[PDB]
Amino acid sequence: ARHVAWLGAPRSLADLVLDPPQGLLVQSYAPRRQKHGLMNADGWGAGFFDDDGVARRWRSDKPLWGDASFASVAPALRSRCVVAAVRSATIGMPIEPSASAPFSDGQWLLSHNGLVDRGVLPLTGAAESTVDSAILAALIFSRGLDALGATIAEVGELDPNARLNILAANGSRLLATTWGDTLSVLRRPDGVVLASEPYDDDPGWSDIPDRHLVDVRDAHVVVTPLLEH
Amino acid sequence: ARHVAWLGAPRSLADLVLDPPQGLLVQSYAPRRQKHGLMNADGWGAGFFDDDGVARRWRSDKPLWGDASFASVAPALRSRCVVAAVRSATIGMPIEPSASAPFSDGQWLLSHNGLVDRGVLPLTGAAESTVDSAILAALIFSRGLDALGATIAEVGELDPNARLNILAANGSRLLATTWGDTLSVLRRPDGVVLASEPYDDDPGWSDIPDRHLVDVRDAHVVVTPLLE
Amino acid sequence: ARHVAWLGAPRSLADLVLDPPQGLLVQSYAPRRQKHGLMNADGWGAGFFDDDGVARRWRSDKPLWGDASFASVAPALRSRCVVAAVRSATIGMPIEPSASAPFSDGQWLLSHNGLVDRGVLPLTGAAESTVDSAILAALIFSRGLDALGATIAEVGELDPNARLNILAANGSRLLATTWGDTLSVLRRPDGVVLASEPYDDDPGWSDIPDRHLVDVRDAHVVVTPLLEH
Amino acid sequence: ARHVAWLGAPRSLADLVLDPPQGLLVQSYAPRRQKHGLMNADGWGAGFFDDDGVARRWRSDKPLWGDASFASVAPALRSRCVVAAVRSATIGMPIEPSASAPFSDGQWLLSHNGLVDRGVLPLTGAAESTVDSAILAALIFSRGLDALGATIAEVGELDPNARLNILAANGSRLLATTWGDTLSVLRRPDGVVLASEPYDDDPGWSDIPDRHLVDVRDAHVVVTPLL
Ligand SMILES: C[N+](C)(C)[C@@H](Cc1c[nH]c([S@@](=O)C[C@H](NC(=O)CC[C@H]([NH3+])C(=O)O)C(=O)O)n1)C(=O)O
Ligand SMILES: C[N+](C)(C)[C@@H](Cc1c[nH]c([S@@](=O)C[C@H](NC(=O)CC[C@H]([NH3+])C(=O)O)C(=O)O)n1)C(=O)O
Ligand SMILES: C[N+](C)(C)[C@@H](Cc1c[nH]c([S@@](=O)C[C@H](NC(=O)CC[C@H]([NH3+])C(=O)O)C(=O)O)n1)C(=O)O
Ligand SMILES: C[N+](C)(C)[C@@H](Cc1c[nH]c([S@@](=O)C[C@H](NC(=O)CC[C@H]([NH3+])C(=O)O)C(=O)O)n1)C(=O)O
Repeated sequence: ARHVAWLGAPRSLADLVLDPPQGLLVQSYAPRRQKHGLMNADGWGAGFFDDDGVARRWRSDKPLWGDASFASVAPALRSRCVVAAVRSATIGMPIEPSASAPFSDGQWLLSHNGLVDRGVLPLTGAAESTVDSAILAALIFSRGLDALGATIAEVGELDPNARLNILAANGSRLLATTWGDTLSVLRRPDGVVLASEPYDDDPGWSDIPDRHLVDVRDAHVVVTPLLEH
Repeated sequence: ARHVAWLGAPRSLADLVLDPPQGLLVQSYAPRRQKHGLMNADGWGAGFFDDDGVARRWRSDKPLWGDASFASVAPALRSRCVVAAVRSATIGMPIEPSASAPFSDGQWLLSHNGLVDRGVLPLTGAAESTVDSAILAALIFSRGLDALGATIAEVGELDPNARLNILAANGSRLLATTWGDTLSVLRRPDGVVLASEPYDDDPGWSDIPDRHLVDVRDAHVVVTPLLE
Repeated sequence: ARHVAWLGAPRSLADLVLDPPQGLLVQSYAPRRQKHGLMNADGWGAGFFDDDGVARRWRSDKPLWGDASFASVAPALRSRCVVAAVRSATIGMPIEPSASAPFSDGQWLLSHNGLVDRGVLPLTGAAESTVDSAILAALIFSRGLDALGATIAEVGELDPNARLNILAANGSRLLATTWGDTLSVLRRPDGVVLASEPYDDDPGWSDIPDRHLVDVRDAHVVVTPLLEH
Repeated sequence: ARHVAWLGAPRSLADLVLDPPQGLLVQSYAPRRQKHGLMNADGWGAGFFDDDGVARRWRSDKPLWGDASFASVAPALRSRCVVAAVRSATIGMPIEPSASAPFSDGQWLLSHNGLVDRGVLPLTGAAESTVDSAILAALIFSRGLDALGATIAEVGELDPNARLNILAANGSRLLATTWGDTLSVLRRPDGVVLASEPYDDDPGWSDIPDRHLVDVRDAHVVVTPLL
């Protein structure tokens, strides 16, 4: 999987996801910094907050590059806060829009890049899908996003093989973790991007070190360490 | 099929298509004035013009009522000019979003409710799909929407069993034909609705007689007969 | 929802599902004895057991009537034991093949016609989907099909508003419950059909009364009541 | 696109398409001999002839690798004659099962790997989709498969940039053309495979030269240049 998020002045979904020369559209078939999986063709999702702060989501189980509707409509959807993703799944896992990030609890949008043993996670009746990312999202939402660092550090200890890159947003804040996969940040005059990988060659891109939490709010960017055992 | 169009002040796709008590969402499974087909569950589409006049379209091969993405996003999509439809197809016909109205030539959005023998229509290399409505749309676009009434009269004489209800828009105009199926008009304070059937029980709804052309601009509604 | 099952000498999926004049194909848009939902256009599924006893499944999130692939291929798929369904879901529920019956635990195929409050069911890590029927299937599989009648009575007391029509098969047995919806049986010389409603007007169809269990094995059809509350 | 065909003793769709270590399933995300397109994730199809000679088809607009239904059912579908394909399309082209090979006229199954300018082909009302492969399939069916070589030779001159790899079958015959893309043949004891590329490293695989017709029946493989 690859994901991208925006917090700042209104930006179109197309401008963030489709239009950049190495953005999510390109990453669906030719990602640059992806160690696990060749591509991200098992679905996609784009979530945003409208003027009234309502979380809205377009999700699909198809390759992003072939979605003519999104290509047509995305330029007309603008938001101060966006989380989008393209999905990669091991052969045999369920293909369904409910399994594509971003997940939502109504307040937060959330994407997971990685893998986790569902056996170490609590059972839940609140997940959007059966896929590991949805079970993990349910746990994260249950604990609260203010506790994201704790949740990820804990799950990372329960499953030493897990990769736990989270990217989340609530309309006025971004949260992310690096735990076994990539993330970069771009600070623009008008807002902040977090992305699995840079969507162009802007010299402003900087890479987030592994095992960190990123917290973006009030024009501040915090990159702070997570607990390791 | 059932379709609906809006021309007026900015209106959300949800407000036009999903929210009314008997609007297109409800018509996908329980239409009230549909003589042909039980439902409209073979796909859907919603086209609109953005602030720069660009025609944009969301189309699907699935039942409208089940599309969680559209239900979530439609309230955030607002436009002065919308054409939307829900598709019904006889069993065996191809199911694919390219076959769902509205069709487009970049300037005009167009929906067809009815049936026409592709055998009487010209062959084309410009259709979006193989289905009869797409072949008919290609013809209509080729003749130009200013000739819509004449084109429909022509096709109607070529295929006396054809039903040829067209609903089209270019961002500042609506055009529609009645030819064998239903159409109604609602004049609101802020714009005009044209629809296969009323989306509620507003007393302002009036029915368009069969074999007529409807022309809407700047909330002016002109209804004229088609050629005999 | 409507479902149908077969146990006997081999019959093709088309023969059971598509070809009868009032079979599952027709029921996807024009059911005859369906009190809840106008139609069954939210997906479909056909499960069968092959010659080696392996459970195989074709599932979809599309209306059965439009599925050109199934219409083409179904006549070539023959089995001694079949469970098939067409899905109907209330607006807003997840549309995905994993949510379409039949569900499977590898030994049993299972379809549910009705609805149940997921809040009264146990949490599980074994569900195929988040839909209520999948959570219910997980419970049924966990309790064992030999306890089906008792499990359904129990759930029926936990949720007095639930409808709990189950149809299940393991290659050599059918099991079914009536709990708020319809079921009929047809005894042919070559096997037994159980179905939500008759797929034709054969006078041989018999209706199963509500709140009963049906057990088909060794060419015997045994119908028994369920527990009192 | 990549395609594969079988003519011989009954073989399951899974055995031909899913199970080989470098078969169509793998080619959907990691083809080995494909110059055009990185993958074949824009749909798939598997056509076969049943015991009574009826042509049947399963087609999809999704990536082959993710189709749980096909993975489950394919081992139970056996046939003496199969044509299957995975589709690749440039970004923006219609995604729809009607556009996925194999196409059919009821007698013949047909797959096209390549590209052709629809502008040089006759208009048609008989195509299954609007995509160039479907327009070409319509022309080929119209002319008749007994004329496949002549039709492909003609279209290849009408459009000197066209790539026109056809793989077709009627239950008792395979026909194929090489015209700008790859094709290999494997002769097994129980039948013949034709494929865009070898599905394993069997030493029996041999490559068909470009601009040739391949005609398979009665376990004879006749390879001739196109006239
Ligand atoms: C289907 N295929 C195209 C072959 C995929 C197969 C694949 C293998 N590994 C991957 S990874 O990108 C996904 C992997 N995690 C998972 O598969 C678990 C499911 C994932 N959380 C999900 O959202 O489905 C990871 O991020 O480590 N994809 C590809 O190569 O992209
Ligand atoms: C698939 N099914 C649910 C059984 C349908 C079958 C059906 C029969 N007739 C209809 S009508 O709404 C469509 C009919 N026209 C066509 O089928 C030609 C194709 C149509 N123009 C289209 O856009 O696909 C018409 O408008 O007179 N649907 C239904 O009952 O709605
Ligand atoms: C979407 N729509 C076409 C409007 C449907 C809406 C509807 C209302 N009630 C029904 S019923 O067939 C389903 C209802 N149960 C549910 O919706 C729970 C989910 C169901 N178990 C499932 O498999 O999704 C029941 O069986 O009592 N469908 C229809 O009328 O068929
Ligand atoms: C969508 N994407 C994943 C980026 C594709 C883009 C792509 C570029 N070129 C190709 S090729 O495999 C298809 C190309 N022909 C066409 O695109 C015409 C349409 C094709 N006949 C079809 O059946 O759709 C060819 O065979 O030379 N795919 C990929 O890289 O596989």
